[PDB]
Amino acid sequence: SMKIDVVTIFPEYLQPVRQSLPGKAIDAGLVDVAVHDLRRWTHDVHKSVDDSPYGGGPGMVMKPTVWGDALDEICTSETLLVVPTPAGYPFTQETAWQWSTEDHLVIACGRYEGIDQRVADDAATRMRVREVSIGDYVLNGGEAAALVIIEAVLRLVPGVLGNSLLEGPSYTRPPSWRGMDVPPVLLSGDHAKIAAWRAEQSRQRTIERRPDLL
Amino acid sequence: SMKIDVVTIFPEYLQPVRQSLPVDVAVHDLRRWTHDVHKSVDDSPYGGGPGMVMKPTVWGDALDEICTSETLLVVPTPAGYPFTQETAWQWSTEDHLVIACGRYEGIDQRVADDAATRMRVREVSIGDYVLNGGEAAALVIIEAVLRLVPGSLLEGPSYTRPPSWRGMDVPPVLLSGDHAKIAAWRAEQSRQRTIERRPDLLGFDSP
Ligand SMILES: Nc1c(O)cccc1[N+](=O)[O-]
Ligand SMILES: Nc1c(O)cccc1[N+](=O)[O-]
Repeated sequence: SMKIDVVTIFPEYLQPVRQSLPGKAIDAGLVDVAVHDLRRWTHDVHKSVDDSPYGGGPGMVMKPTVWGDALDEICTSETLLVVPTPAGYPFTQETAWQWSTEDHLVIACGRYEGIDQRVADDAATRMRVREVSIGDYVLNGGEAAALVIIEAVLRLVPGVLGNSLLEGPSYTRPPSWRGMDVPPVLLSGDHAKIAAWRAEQSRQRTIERRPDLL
Repeated sequence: SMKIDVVTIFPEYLQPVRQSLPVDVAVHDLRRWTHDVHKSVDDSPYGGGPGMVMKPTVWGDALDEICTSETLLVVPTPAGYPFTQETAWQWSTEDHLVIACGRYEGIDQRVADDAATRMRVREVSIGDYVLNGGEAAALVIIEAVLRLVPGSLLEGPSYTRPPSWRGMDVPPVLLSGDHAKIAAWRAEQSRQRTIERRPDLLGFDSP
C-alpha cells in the first residue's frame, strides 16, 4: 500500500502515469499517485519559484521558502523524500526494491539549476531524504526521472502488476521472416541445450554491450 | 532540424512531449499496422520462458512505412548499450530518429536485424532498473537529445534568497564576491560529493 505525491511546476507531465495505473490496484487501495503544482505554494502574484544563485553562475535556483511550505504540507516524519538530481546517488533496481515497501514517497521535481540545498538539508533533520540520479545524461528537470522512478518502484509493489548478465535475443512466430530463421536450437526440445545457448548469448551480449558488468 | 517518430502500443503515454515542445515529434500506435482484428502484437517465445515477445511482422510493416535509409532507429532495451550524455550529443545532429518502444519481454530480435540491413540501428539502455516498457526511456532520450539540438565531477549545492532560512545560512563564501574563493569552495563541494556518491566517475570502485 503506497502513496506517491509528486511536486512539480509541470504537473501535466505526470498525468498520464496517473491514468495508467490499473483500476483494480486503485480500487483495492494498493496505490495512489497524486500530482501537485508547486506554484500552489508561491507567495506572490507572479507565482515565482526561482531566483538568482548566490555566488553567481548560470540559470536560476528554486526558492527554499516555496519548497519548504510545499514539503511541510505534504510530508510527515514517515515520508521518504526523493529528490531526483544529476548529482544524486545512483537509482538502481536495488533502490526500487527498497522503496517498494514504503508507505509514502514524495518526489520533489526540480528545474533550472536545482533546488536550494537547504530544502533537502532541513527536510533531512526530520525525515528520510534520498537524492538520486537515474543516469548520466542531462535533463531539463526532474519530471522524466520521476516518471522512471515511479514506474520502476510501482511495478514491484505487490498487486500493482496484476493477477549480472544481459538478456539475450528473443524470438516468436513466424519461424522464418524476411530471410531470417529462428535459431534452430530453440525449436529442438532440448531444454538443457537451450538454456546453455541462452547463457552463452547472454555472456556474448554482456561482453559486447556492457563490459562494466563483468 | 530534427524529426522524431515514436512507435508504441501506448501512444497516450507519450503526451508528456507534446506539452513540452515549441523539431517535430510524432507518436504512432503500433496496432495501426496489424491486420487481424484482435490487433495482436505478441506471442509466446520460441524456446520457452515467461511472458510474451512482440511479433516481428507488425514491427516490420510499421518501420517500413516510417523509416528511410537515413533514419537512426533507436530501440530502448534493458539489454542495450548505455545511453549517455555522449550518446545525446551524437544524436543531437541527426535528421530523423525513430524510437521503437517495446513492451512485454521485448521485440523479436529479427526486427533490429532486418532494419540494420538498410539503416543504422542503436539498442540502448537508460539505466539498470526495470521498466514495464520503453516509453519512459523514450521520454528521457527525447528530452536529453532535444536540449542539445543546435538552436569528471558532480554539480555542487546551489543557494538563493534569503541568505538565512529556518536558521540555516547560505555558506558565507558565496556572499563574499570573491570569485577565486567561490570557485575553490565549489570545486571542493563537488569533489566531496563525487567521492561520496559517484566514485566511479573518478575511477574508484563502486560500493
Ligand atoms: N540526470 C538528471 C537531470 O539532469 C536532472 C534531474 C534529474 C536527473 N536524474 O535523476 O538523473
Ligand atoms: N531498463 C529498460 C527497461 O526495463 C525496459 C525498456 C527500456 C529500458 N531502458 O532503456 O533502460
